[PDB]
Amino acid sequence: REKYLKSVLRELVTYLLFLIVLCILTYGMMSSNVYYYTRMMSQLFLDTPVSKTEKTNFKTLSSMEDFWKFTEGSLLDGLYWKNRSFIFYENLLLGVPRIRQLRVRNGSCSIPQDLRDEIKECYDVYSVSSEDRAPFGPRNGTAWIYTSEKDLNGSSHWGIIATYSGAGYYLDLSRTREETAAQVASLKKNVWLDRGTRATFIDFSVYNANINLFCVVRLLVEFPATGGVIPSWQFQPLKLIRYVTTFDFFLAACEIIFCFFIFYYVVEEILRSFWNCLDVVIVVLSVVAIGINIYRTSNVEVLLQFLEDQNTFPNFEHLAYWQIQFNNIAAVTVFFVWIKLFKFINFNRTMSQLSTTMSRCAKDLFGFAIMFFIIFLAYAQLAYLVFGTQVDDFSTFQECIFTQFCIILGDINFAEIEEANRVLGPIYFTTFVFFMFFILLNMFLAIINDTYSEVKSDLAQQ
Amino acid sequence: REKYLKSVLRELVTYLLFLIVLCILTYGMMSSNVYYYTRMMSQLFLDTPVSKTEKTNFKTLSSMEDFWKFTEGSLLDGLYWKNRSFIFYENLLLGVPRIRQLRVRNGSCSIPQDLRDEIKECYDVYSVSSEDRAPFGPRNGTAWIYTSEKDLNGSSHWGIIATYSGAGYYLDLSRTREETAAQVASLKKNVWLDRGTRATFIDFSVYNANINLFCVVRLLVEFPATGGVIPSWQFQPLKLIRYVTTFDFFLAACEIIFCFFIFYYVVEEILRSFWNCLDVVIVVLSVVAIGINIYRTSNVEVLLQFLEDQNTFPNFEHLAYWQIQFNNIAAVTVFFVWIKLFKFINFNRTMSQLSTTMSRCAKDLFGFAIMFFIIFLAYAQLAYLVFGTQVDDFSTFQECIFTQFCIILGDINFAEIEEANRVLGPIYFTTFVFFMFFILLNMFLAIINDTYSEVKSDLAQQ
Amino acid sequence: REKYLKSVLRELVTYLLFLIVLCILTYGMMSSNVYYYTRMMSQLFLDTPVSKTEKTNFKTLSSMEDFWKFTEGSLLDGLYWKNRSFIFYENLLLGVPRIRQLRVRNGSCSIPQDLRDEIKECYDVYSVSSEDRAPFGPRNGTAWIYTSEKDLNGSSHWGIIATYSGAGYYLDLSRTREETAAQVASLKKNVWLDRGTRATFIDFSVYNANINLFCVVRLLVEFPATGGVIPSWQFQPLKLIRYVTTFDFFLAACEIIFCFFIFYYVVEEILRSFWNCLDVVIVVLSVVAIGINIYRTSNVEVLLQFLEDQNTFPNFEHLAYWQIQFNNIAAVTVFFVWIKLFKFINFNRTMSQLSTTMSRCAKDLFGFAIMFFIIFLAYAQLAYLVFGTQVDDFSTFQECIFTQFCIILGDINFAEIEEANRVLGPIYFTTFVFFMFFILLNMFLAIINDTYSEVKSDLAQQ
Amino acid sequence: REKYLKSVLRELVTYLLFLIVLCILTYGMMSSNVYYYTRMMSQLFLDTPVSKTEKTNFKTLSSMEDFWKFTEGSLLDGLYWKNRSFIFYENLLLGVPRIRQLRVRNGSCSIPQDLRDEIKECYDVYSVSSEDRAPFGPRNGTAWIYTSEKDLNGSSHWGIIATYSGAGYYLDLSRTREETAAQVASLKKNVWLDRGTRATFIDFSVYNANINLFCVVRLLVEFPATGGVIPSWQFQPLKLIRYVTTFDFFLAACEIIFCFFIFYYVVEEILRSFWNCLDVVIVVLSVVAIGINIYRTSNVEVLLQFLEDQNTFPNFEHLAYWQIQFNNIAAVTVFFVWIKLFKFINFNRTMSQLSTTMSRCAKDLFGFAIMFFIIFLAYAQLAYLVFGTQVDDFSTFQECIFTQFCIILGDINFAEIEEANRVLGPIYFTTFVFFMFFILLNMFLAIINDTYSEVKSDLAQQ
Repeated sequence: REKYLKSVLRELVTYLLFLIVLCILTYGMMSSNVYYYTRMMSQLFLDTPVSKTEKTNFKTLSSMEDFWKFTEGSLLDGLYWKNRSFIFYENLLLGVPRIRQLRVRNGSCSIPQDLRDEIKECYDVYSVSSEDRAPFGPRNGTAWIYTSEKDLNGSSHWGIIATYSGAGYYLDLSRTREETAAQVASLKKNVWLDRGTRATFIDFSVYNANINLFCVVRLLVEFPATGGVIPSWQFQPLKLIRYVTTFDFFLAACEIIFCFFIFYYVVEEILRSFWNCLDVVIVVLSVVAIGINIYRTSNVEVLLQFLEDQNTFPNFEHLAYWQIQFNNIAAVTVFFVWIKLFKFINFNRTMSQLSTTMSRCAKDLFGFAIMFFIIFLAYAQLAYLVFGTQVDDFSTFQECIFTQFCIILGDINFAEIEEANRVLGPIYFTTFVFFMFFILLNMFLAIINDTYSEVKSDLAQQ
Repeated sequence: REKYLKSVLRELVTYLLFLIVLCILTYGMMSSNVYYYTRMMSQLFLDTPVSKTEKTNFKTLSSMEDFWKFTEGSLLDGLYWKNRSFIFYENLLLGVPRIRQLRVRNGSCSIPQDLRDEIKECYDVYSVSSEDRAPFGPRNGTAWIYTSEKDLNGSSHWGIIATYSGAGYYLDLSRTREETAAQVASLKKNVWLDRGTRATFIDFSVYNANINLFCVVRLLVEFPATGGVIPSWQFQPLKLIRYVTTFDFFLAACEIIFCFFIFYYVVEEILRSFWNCLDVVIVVLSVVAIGINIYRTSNVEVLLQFLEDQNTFPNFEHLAYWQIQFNNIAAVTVFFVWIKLFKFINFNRTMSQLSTTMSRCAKDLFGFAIMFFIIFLAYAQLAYLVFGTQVDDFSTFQECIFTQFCIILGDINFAEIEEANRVLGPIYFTTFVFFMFFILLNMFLAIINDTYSEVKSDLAQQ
Repeated sequence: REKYLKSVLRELVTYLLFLIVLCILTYGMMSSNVYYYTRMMSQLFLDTPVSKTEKTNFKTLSSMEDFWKFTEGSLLDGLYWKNRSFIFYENLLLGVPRIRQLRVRNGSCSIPQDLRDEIKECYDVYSVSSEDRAPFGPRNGTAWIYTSEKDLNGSSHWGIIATYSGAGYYLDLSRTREETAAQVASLKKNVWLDRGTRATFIDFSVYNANINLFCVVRLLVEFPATGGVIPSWQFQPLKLIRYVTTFDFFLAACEIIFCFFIFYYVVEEILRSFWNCLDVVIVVLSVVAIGINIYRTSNVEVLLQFLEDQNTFPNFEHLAYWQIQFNNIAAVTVFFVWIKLFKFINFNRTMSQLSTTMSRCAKDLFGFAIMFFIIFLAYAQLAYLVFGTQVDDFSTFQECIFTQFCIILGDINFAEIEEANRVLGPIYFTTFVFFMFFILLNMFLAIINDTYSEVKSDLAQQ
Repeated sequence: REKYLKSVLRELVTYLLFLIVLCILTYGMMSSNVYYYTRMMSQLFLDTPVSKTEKTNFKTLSSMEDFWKFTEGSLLDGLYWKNRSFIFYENLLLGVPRIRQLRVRNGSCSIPQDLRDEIKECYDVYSVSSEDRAPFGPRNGTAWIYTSEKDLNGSSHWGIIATYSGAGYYLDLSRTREETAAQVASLKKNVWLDRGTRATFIDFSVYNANINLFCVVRLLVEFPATGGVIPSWQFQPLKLIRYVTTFDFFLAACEIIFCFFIFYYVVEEILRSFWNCLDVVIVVLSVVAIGINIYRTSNVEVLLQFLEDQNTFPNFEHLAYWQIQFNNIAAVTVFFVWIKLFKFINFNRTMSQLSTTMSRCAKDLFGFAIMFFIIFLAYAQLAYLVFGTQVDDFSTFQECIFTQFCIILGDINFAEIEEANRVLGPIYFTTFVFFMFFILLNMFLAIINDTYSEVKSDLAQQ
């Protein structure tokens, strides 16, 4: 026994140090202030009424007339504070917003032969083949002439109804309110939005001097082929200026120290079994995170490029995307670095009995999870075919899955289930609740419960 | 052993092909766009304020004055966009809406003898015997003279307080707003709604050229015998024009291939046990679906009849109804086609132990399901007699059943339970929660748990 | 065996007939229309804004100024429809509403000695000893002179802050709006509400000729000793005129047939064990219900007393109360009549195993229910002392009990728990959820589970 | 056996008396009236709209302009009822409110070297080192000159973004509305709030003569370094004048009697065992509560000091703080006094089998609670790093813990989880629900279930 404990103790001390270094690094990413940074930003643009005479938020656009009322009203009064603007007196506006639109060709769809005398034209769903590249209206520059994703230094974006290319027709919005109002009013009078539009984007970014963060804003308004409007938004905080405080220089030392542990674990793996799989997972995700972290040092040259002329649009689109992907993988590595503690938790005959239960159980939990999810996904596809054209909570097959988890827990919206289909709605709900929650979910309890008393009946004797 | 595994494997390959054909066919019915088609429609007619000076939605009518304010206001501005109208610039209005009312005779009920000097008349709940067929008001046309369900090409409808005949008094609404306003104002000035009205219906339909769907609208406003008003609505998508894209012509090949599989399974069943019951259920439901699918081709001639003169009401009532019944049965066939996968899932000693648990358990789960539902329905009938005259969530014996499932899951409205009856409300809630959720629901759990360890203790030894 | 089955079958046939007669009698009490009767009533008086320039409902009074705005505004426009009034064109107003107030004496409490130079008077909480009986203001009749509970034909009422006597100062409101406005404005100008008030009541009643029901309305507005206002309401349906239709005359035969069954069971019991306890409970509650039914036939003469002069308040207060008590007891008899079906449900070796589980288990479930409820009520008293001065959901020891059931199920209001006390709120919630829901609630399940496998291990061998 | 029972009976009889005396004491401090005292107070200041024109509550400030609109508007109309003021006609305003602010130095933070030509200054997060002590503006007394926490008789306060010193810049608000409006307007015109503000406090107190309580009010408005505003409030009832009624004089005897029990139990425990641990807990907390109660008798001289000249701010801040801490420890001692009943509950072979289950189980429940909370806290840190900058329900690591308990119970806000991160949101929610609720939580079930059948299999034989 002792010679195994003597190597395990050195691994445990090494691992507690590795855990502590990553926890210090990742607590160093944020302060409670940063939620209020984005909350105060989003309430100014989203939750201010579109006009002083109107009930609608930007969260509640329904037409091109609402979108013009927003972009002439609530947007401009959010951006331009009385040259410079600070969107609150603490937070500097970085120069110049941008508007971009994406558009579809007239006649890009098959009108049925019976209707062609009555309906002259149609415009498809947005796609790279239906996308429109011809110049239109008065043709006075980039608002009315197409430019590609590569010409515009842009990237493809995931909307609600479609993914969208980084390309389009675009305008840069001036330093001040009176200039920008004349620009947006010129687009409106020239009918810059019409039948062919399928999205618009409004982008800008802001710097907080007091806690040293950049917040990058995207507003995306989609214009479905069914008619109507769908608004959406992003407000992303970034720490582009890496180090300024003594605490940043301490994090910079931990950031170097983390690479020594990752190198040590890469060598130990160079020198089949769940802990070895989890070691590879932790190491690979850490190497990916370090690769993104290193790549971000050259992406930060976009800030150096911007600071030569603050009449340019600050293209922090890629920086925000890779900060999000870094934060995503940092959060996931922290999670797996906690799960590995279960290698060491086996202190005594209680902890080893609990951990032996989970590993001996997982064979049957996996078998029953497939068996459960066939029935759950059959219910998801039943729900999608019955309610998916009526109920927001079921509008996509993805939402059918998430809503069926909400219903099993107790977050239920039964009034809209029944109003969508008075015959199948109650039958679906009643049978889903009965077969999932009163019957099938209790199989997990049976599997776990019998495995635990099995394991305890062995460890009482081994 | 080998020959049985090989014949089962040929059935499994045949079944995976059948499954994939039906999954392709039913994914072919819809796109995420279609929810936004009905959402953008319903928000225009339902959620727009009834008048610019008022707070009420069509969802919140409460009087004949609200209904006239709606039909002179929010309705007309939803229908007529500035001859033709597109209900959004993408969706064509098919010619002509229709208004229909159903009505009850004066003196169709027994006034108590003690009150006949004070109350001169009464008007019953709507029924086929209380229904009024006499001409009234100025008698100028079909708005003031009765016509039968068969004269009107209609069908009987399920409302909230009653089912309703397709018959009645009716008017067709003209091509444009100024014509329709003069028609509706003429009905209002002649007092076309009075003591005897028990429902009105407003019907119309629309076509989306961009994704090739019709949408059929019913608004039903009921006028209960208690006084007051109850609004309700339907917005139904329809794919009447079967095939136009290469993907539709591919789906048409899958539609023929599905008939060959159903023929194969009909012959195999012609050439007592749950899989045989499920095999018959899948076959019969698929034969009914194919029958409705064929009958719908005869019904689609109603579109060809309409397109000769677009100054006429498009009677897609039956097409919408049979599309709903087709979607209803199709969704249910998909569900049972997924459940049949369990005929083949017995890959190994884990999967056979899980499937053997459910079949060996279901005997005792059915016994306890009766025993549970006696107590549950006793509580449902207690709740209906105590709260049914006070609380919306218990306003019918059907609502009581669904609300008691919501309460067991934790979707609860306890403040209105107590305000309805301060003595029995808390007693009902407390005892229901204690006896159902803390006690009786755990019997299912005990039955399953003991069955699983029984089955596992056998399959460890057999 | 056979000689036992032959008597049990005759008891079962007798019991199914008794069950059906009672179920017919209680289905005879209601139609789905009756929910809409009370809903349409309550929305007119409660949910209409207090004044056209105001945001408050009667559900949202907060001052005597709101109460005068309601009683001069929304009340009068709800009652008087343009002599007679129909509260909707279907429902007759029975003559005359009544206003009553209850009041407390000046100096009915002990002002501290340190404060008597600064505070000249105090007025206690309402009680029968603090209650005020002196005439005040101009003393022009019953509005300004006290009359007792017996003088006024009244009864004691259960409010929110206190129970109230049926006594007080009172006024009868006239047949028409212009008369009633002059009466209420005279009370307002004479300052009829002042610091001494502790409640007002506004009472009236209504008749629906179309489904033959009366509705009796109480509005109670309480005026707490803390300052402020608490509104509350009752709308109660009544079937005073019992028999008019062929279905009522059928129910009148069922009503007599039910008395024959109760006589038969009284004799059988005159000719220690749970079924015998349940048999006595059903018989006693049925005899109490028949007694209340017979007493209500004598009370119904109040309608005959009213119908001589409809310029008088219809005192249906007792009829509404005894109908509520009849509905309360009838619903409970129906519940126990369903539970007695378990005396016969033992058809087979599955049903007898399920019923033997509950009877053999209940010994230990009762022991653990006490043991659980000591901890639950300790948490209820902890919550009452910490949150009960801050959070509505804990504002009484009864609310604490009902809210803790809601939290165990999943209906949670955690934001207000934390805002009331940022230190103990999270500690209370976290420990309550952990010890009740993750730990103690699983003891009921463990007791049931082990009892079931015990009972099944015997019935496999006996 | 008998000689153990005869001494245990004397302990039980002594303990029931101790229990009853404490329960009488804690009921004696409170009534359901007190919830309506704080509710009627808070609705006047918080829920009244900020002006006659604006929609915002004090609960919904977002700028210095909202704060000035509140303090010139909704505050003053809540305080000064038409010399004296009663905040409802029952509740006297004690003299004089106070406004205090806390402030940070210009240049107290490191502006990055790249930006110093563009951004002239920054102001840090509030801390005792960044705090500003210099006199500013016109310097006309205590509003414009700093005073220490000790000079101001104050204490340090726990806000939302920070703890705050009791020090600062302050003004005492006059007896009447016209005076107080001129004071607040003078601060507004002199720009008393600016870039450097990090909190303001508005404090006052009130007396209810009718139920003999003081209520002490704090309003705290924070001004984060991100720009924007965060409002918060406290309304605390106090029984400072201890005894006046015969019921208070009865409680004064119980309050002395309680000390004889605490002395008896101090002696008995002075003359490893869990019941002795619980005895030490009950005794120490009771001695601490008695110490706080005795200290509060000396603190009540602050009322006697205030009553000499009411043109002064009543500093009931410490009295309110210690009354809250007394209520906290009183509620907790009541809770542990209920738990000690489990010493005596062992009446019979059912109760001793239930109590033997919980003590024999707790070894493994502690082991698994550590094992569960590693995974739960890993998910908490994952959620904090992903959603914490976007979602209010995750805006701190403490909020993440409480929200994850709400989600396990079925209080869910899934729409905002997905809108914050469309990739990781659904993955986090789905895996959290699956691994916590369908899997890991059910280990607690397995532990308890197997322990109960173990203990019962022993007590069937011992």
